Amino acid sequence: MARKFFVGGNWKMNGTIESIKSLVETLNNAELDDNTEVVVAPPAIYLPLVRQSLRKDIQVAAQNCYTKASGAFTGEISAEMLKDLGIPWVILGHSERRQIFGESDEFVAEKTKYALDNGLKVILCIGETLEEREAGKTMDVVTRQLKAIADKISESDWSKVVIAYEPVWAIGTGKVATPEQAQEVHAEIRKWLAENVSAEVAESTRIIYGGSVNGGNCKELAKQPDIDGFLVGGASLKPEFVDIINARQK
Amino acid sequence: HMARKFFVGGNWKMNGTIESIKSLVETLNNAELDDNTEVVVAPPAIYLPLVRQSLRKDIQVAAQNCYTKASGAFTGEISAEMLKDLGIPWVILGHSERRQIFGESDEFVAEKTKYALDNGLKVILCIGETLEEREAGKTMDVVTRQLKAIADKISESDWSKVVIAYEPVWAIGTGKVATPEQAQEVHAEIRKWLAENVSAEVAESTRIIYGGSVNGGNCKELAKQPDIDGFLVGGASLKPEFVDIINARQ
Repeated sequence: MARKFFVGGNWKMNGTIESIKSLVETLNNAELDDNTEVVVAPPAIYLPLVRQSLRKDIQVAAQNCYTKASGAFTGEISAEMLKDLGIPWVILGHSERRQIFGESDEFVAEKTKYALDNGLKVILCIGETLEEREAGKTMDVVTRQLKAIADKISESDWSKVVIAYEPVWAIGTGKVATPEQAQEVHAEIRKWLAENVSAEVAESTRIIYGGSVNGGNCKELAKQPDIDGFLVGGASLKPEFVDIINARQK
Repeated sequence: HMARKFFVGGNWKMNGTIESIKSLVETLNNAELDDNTEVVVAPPAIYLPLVRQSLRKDIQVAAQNCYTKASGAFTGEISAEMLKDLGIPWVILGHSERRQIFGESDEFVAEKTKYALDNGLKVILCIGETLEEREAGKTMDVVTRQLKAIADKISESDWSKVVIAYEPVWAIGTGKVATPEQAQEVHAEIRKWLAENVSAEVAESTRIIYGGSVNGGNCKELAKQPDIDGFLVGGASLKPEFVDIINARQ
């Protein structure tokens, strides 16, 4: 419904000045679908290098931020620092921070509200484990994760949010969700947004899919009506990222 | 202090913008600093390139944290190879805020420490007890257990690239600095532990620095104690008096 196709690339903990320059040069020479909104997320120490050298139509995302303006939080980055460097986006609630670093639903919610209130746009990650899906709890998990943010941010705040549904069993495993599998979750998420936030927020909020998206499976995924794009991990380090940006082309 | 070079680190924590950092750096670049003092400053990761390129080269730069692996799917983490790739020779590990807020275990800090040392970094390793552990007579048990976790993993020659920062948690940011006698008593216990558990040579040559409400008004009396080899400075490292602390022995 007029939702602009969105492809994010999460580089995670990967890259050197040399390999990043090469990845940036590949993107700077690429032929990109004019209708795709593209964001890439480098490790924090390379945000200046990428932001200074990357084509300006591709915006830069941080991979995390904290909940406060400044203070005694060794090793944390604040939203104000991102704004200071010209970084407009931040990924929050990624599965690796929820599991490895124990980030709670409320912690992600606090981060999301702080980011939005201070000038950033948010890629908000949600997703169930294999055990939660096997237990029949997929929707219970992803709606509880979303509900923590919905209770904290205004209806207007959602215009600056992209939702990333990334089932944990699909992340890095090579087990991509099937188009039907992804479609049925995004439809249920959008339905949840209609009853709990508003019908307009449901209609305009991009819900992107992440988890083993690559050049060979992205075209079929992109045809599903409630899938508005991708959050791409392993493939965002490779030239194939360009084909995923161009997944709505024939 | 047994030919141990005096060492002053500034941990900027989650503070700074390009503008405030330029001013901070200009104050240091113009300052008269004791040549007998080793000086290290730790900006947030997003400003490591800005600081590393504009700061006088007799002051070294540190990251405030790093992860345990060379690369991989660890959204929001920085590796030791990225620090080496950026020319950042130090890293602070085990800081209380990471232990308490972010839940870093003794073993996790130890894994980071060994990985960082193995890949060419030098480590400021933070240890220290809370108010409540001290109220139960556990100061020595706590700080030696935090230390033993690193000792169990690193070799004797690795200690030449380690500085120990004793920062009692009740003194961090609270304005309740350790008295010279309180701090000296713990530092002597730490050096004793090193002599009994590693080697006499490691005990004699390892800098044990003190952190916790150090400022220009209390650094000189603290620096007179025989087993205090310098300071890890928090809030005052953002201020001109950081120079006074660098010159605490002159």
